[PDB]
Amino acid sequence: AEGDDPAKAAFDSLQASATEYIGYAWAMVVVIVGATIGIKLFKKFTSKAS
Repeated sequence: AEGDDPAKAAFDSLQASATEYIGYAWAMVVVIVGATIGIKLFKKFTSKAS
């Protein structure tokens, strides 16, 4: 029950990492995930869960 596609979630994914305009993860994906997963795994617990 969603006017914006039944799976807007994949829309952002399948479109993100695709090929044409590759949504916009082809690069920015590793850029931010670098910062998110960066300060994340790092300040998450001194490593993974310590």
